[PDB]
Amino acid sequence: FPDLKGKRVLITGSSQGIGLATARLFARAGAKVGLHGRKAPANIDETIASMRADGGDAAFFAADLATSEACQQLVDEFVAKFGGIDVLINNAGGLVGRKPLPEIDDTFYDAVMDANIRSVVMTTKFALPHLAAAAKASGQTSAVISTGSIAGHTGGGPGAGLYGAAKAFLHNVHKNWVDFHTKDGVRFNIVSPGTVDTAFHADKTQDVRDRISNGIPMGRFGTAEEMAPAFLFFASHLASGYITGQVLDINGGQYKH
Amino acid sequence: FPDLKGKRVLITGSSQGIGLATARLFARAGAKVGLHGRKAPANIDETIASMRADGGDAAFFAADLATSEACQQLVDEFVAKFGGIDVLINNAGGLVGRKPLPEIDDTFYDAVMDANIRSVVMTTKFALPHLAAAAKASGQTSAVISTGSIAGHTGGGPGAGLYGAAKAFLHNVHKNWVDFHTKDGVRFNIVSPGTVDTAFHADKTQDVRDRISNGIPMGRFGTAEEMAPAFLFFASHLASGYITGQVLDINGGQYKH
Amino acid sequence: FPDLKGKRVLITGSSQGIGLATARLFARAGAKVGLHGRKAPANIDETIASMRADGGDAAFFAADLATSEACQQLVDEFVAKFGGIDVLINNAGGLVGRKPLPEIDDTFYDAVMDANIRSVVMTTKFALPHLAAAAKASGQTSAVISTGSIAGHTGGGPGAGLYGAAKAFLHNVHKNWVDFHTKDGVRFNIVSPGTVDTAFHADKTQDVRDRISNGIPMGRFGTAEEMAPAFLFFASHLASGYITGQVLDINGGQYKH
Amino acid sequence: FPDLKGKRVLITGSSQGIGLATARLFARAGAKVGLHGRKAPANIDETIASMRADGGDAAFFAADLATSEACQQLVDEFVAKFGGIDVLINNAGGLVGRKPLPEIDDTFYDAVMDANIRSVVMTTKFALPHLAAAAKASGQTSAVISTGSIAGHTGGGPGAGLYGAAKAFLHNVHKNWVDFHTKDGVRFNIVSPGTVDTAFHADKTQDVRDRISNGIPMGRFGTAEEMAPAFLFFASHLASGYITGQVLDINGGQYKH
Ligand SMILES: NC(=O)c1ccc[n+]([C@@H]2O[C@H](COP(=O)([O-])OP(=O)(O)OC[C@H]3O[C@@H](n4cnc5c(N)ncnc54)[C@H](OP(=O)(O)O)[C@@H]3O)[C@@H](O)[C@H]2O)c1
Ligand SMILES: NC(=O)c1ccc[n+]([C@@H]2O[C@H](COP(=O)([O-])OP(=O)(O)OC[C@H]3O[C@@H](n4cnc5c(N)ncnc54)[C@H](OP(=O)(O)O)[C@@H]3O)[C@@H](O)[C@H]2O)c1
Ligand SMILES: NC(=O)c1ccc[n+]([C@@H]2O[C@H](COP(=O)([O-])OP(=O)(O)OC[C@H]3O[C@@H](n4cnc5c(N)ncnc54)[C@H](OP(=O)(O)O)[C@@H]3O)[C@@H](O)[C@H]2O)c1
Ligand SMILES: NC(=O)c1ccc[n+]([C@@H]2O[C@H](COP(=O)([O-])OP(=O)(O)OC[C@H]3O[C@@H](n4cnc5c(N)ncnc54)[C@H](OP(=O)(O)O)[C@@H]3O)[C@@H](O)[C@H]2O)c1
Repeated sequence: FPDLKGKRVLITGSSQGIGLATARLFARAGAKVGLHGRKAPANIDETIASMRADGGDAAFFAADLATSEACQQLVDEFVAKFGGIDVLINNAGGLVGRKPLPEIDDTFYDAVMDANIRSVVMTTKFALPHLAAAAKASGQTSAVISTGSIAGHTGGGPGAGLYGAAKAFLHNVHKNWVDFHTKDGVRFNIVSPGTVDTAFHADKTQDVRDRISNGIPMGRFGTAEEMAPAFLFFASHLASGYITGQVLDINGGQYKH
Repeated sequence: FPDLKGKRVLITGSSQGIGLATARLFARAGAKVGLHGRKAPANIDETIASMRADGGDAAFFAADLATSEACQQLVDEFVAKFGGIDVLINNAGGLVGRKPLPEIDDTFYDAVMDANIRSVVMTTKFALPHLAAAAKASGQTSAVISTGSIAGHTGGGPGAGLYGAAKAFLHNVHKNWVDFHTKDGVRFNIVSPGTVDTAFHADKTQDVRDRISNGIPMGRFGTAEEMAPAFLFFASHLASGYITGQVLDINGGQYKH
Repeated sequence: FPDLKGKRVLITGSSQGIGLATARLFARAGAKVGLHGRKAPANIDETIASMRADGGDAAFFAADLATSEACQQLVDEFVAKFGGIDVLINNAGGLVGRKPLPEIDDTFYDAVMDANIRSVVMTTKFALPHLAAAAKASGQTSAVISTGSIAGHTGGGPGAGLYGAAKAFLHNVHKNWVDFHTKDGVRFNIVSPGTVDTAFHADKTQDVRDRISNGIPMGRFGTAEEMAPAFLFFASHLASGYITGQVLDINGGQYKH
Repeated sequence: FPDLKGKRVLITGSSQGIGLATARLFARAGAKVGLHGRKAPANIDETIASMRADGGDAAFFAADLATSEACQQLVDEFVAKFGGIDVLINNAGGLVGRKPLPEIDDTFYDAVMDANIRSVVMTTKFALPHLAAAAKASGQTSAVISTGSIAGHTGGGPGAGLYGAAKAFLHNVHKNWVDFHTKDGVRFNIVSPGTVDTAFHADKTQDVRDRISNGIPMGRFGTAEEMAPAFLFFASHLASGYITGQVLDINGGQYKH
């Protein structure tokens, strides 16, 4: 999408997996990309070099987004480096762990809820004034894209009740954000991955992987690369200017939304 | 519903509104009802007397369910009083306040999320072994019924982004609970009120109420009493023994689920 | 439900299965029931006698509802017999046959679409003035309840693409009916069975049945009797007076709606 | 998307409106486009010239898709012209007319159902062997994209009950098609317009247009041009290769799916 050249794109949880594949694609489109994780990954500067060689720009920011303080600092550091924000991608998140209902204590509850919900709510909040300002300047829309999940539709797997429901929370809160912040020139959409071959599912044996694939019409897990184009699509005003408040599931037909 | 006579029914947030109307109906059906709120209503003993006159029993327990410890204590007190639990109704909840996204800070976030999510997760967790034991003893199912919202479908109203999304969270977490606790003899279902004439909407002026009613095919707010039968329906093994993991919206056609 | 005594209840496809189980329950509640099928069951008079012994009344009408003329005639005959209509249950329907997409020709298409859609649309159309008149006379609501399907959510099974989509059609058309006929005093709701042990699934071998049951949290097919109480619930103004435009899935957790 | 160059794209109902805008964009991507309507529009050869000058190719085919014979002939003529099919877009359809439930006769019913359902089912059926053959040859996927509607979610408007439910039927039938034809190398997705400024809404007065816009967060109708990129996205194997069985609503936030 030609209108992504020069766009300032902050992608949380882009140190690996879906976020990283997505960041790579934005850089190829000429975007200025904020790479993010809890820790700087090894060879982060190689990644930055690849992204620059593809015609974009990149910088890494470390933050554990479970606290609002880290969310505000991430936004501030990103704006300090690139001068504003056109696109926020709330992709940071994960299972944290697996605990069945009888085992859910406050510590685990807090960990899952902070990683998956507080992170998105607060990072979006802090980014919002910047996204709105960029929209006003261009006369076109800025974009928030959050990563959902198949689990936000049908429920979390074993020990993952809080995770699935946290994703359902995101699917819903976007609806409120559309209703009252469309007037700020910001579109909100969600990419909802199914079962994707990343670190997220690395613990699964081939036997478990085969059983899941049996319930997927395409008969396989997705790749991180198969998630990325949807993010660019939702980020592009030319592509999706009249699209807001939607969830797009990418899952080989596993769940039909 | 003849199989409700003698059933031990804990109803959170039954000190007033929908929870109270529901409690009154369970008592008419001969159930032993746990009444609950943050504070005792000024005429709680008259409510209890009326429920007993109607052929049931009642006892009041005060607890702020925003903390796990309070949820555990409520369940323990209820079990000490009536000897077990057959039905848990997770009805405690509310807006807490109205704050737009820019004004959503940690303290407010925590308040809404604890009141609406942690309360349900923890009360259900602590009630579960009792519910499972009652099901095993009877060879029939126990029931968890949680109060959702139209907002859990379409998003929270102004300043209610977290509230709407918290209800979406409940709608989703029930799906995980069904998948892995159906084997424990417990059915999980949701009653999802639309716009209902309780203290929840007491702050709405006449013109605002009428604006909302314009989007309701039945042309009016619902009553607390119009919510109550669905709760008894989901609680009754005879009525709904093969029904679990469902959300039933009661809203005069305002949202069609 | 005490307000069902004397109610005039036309139940299409009540000669067997879910419709029959439902009819029996209405008669136990004291309703006057219109029994219906394409052919009289070999022991229809014994069914009628049992319904009368239970405190209700019943009369059988034969009609193939694939044509509008037959739908009009059924409604007229029912009205001639019982003097009006308080509740219409659109339960007649079925697969007709199983043909994969490449084998879906005009004749098969017409057969499935007429049996499952035209039947519902036209029977409801012809019943509507009577339902409206009954509501006007009582000052309470009349009820239309249509039988949907899990398939109307997730898609038809092998060779059943048109059937699943026909049920989706029903789920949707009710929404239009609510928007513009709530003012006529009629509530429209749907009972959506999952996998139920009737003639509908009589062609399924034991290994196919247990394979489906593996995807059902309750681990078994439902019974016709487990469907029936929901129909009475939706028919009862006292029970569901503020409920309209809803779909209630009865499926042991197989699909969570 | 670079992988759309040379692709053979049959777009039903592309003589005007959304279908036409979509066709124009495919031609700009270098695709070979089958333009279609009931009648050759005036200046159709100018349109073909514009599309060729943009680096694509085009030919027009006349067919009323209400009959299976016309659907087969359209597919045959398209394949005769371009040698195969890579992408089918089922965009032909419309209200036909507005008749409230009491006014729905067989002729009107048949008209709406044939135009909106039989057309899609039969055209897809006839295209399927070609789409499958093209997928086998390339080793990638072919695409079917059907035009849905906001009405397929929330119901048809005044006199449009059958139209809304016909769109709901399409949303559902695609699910069956995914389940059993993903193995044929074909992906099926839906673009679901909200309120778009085409001939579809040309009858609406300024007053009515303003009141509808009030329920749209973006505060305006969409344009045909705002629908087009989503079709290209769903047609591109590179963009959406792991996406199948999805509905994407394009409606300025009017309905949040
Ligand atoms: N994979 C799937 O099948 C699937 C399905 C549905 C949804 N998702 C969602 O997809 C998104 C990306 O996950 P993935 O599959 O790409 O797995 P991944 O490889 O583990 O990536 C997760 C990313 O989130 C970051 N992150 C996690 N917790 C964080 C925290 N508290 N603060 C800041 N950053 C944090 C991680 O940073 P570090 O490098 O510091 O750990 C990492 O960059 C997640 O939101 C996940 O919920 C994945
Ligand atoms: N009314 C509607 O239109 C509507 C619509 C959708 C959903 N709902 C839901 O329906 C449920 C009942 O509310 P209502 O409409 O009947 O309003 P209500 O009159 O305010 O009742 C709410 C009940 O929840 C209790 N509660 C609130 N916060 C609590 C806490 N932190 N800990 C323990 N108990 C708490 C209240 O006790 P106290 O009075 O002692 O604080 C009260 O008994 C709520 O979950 C609400 O979210 C209502
Ligand atoms: N069983 C399940 O798992 C399941 C699941 C989802 C939905 N459903 C729906 O449940 C409803 C009842 O079916 P069931 O399971 O009870 O199976 P059933 O025993 O085959 O009952 C179907 C009833 O519909 C009548 N019928 C069929 N075609 C008709 C026509 N063209 N005109 C008039 N009446 C017609 C049948 O009459 P005759 O016997 O005289 O032909 C019979 O009374 C159907 O709408 C079905 O689609 C069933
Ligand atoms: N506009 C909206 O707001 C909106 C919203 C939701 C869904 N849609 C859907 O969008 C699609 C395109 O409509 P539009 O808005 O672009 O309106 P449009 O300008 O009227 O386009 C409709 C197209 O469908 C063709 N068509 C209609 N009936 C046909 C038939 N029986 N056989 C063959 N072709 C037929 C028409 O051909 P002719 O030129 O021969 O008439 C025309 O090319 C339709 O499926 C409509 O249901 C539109």
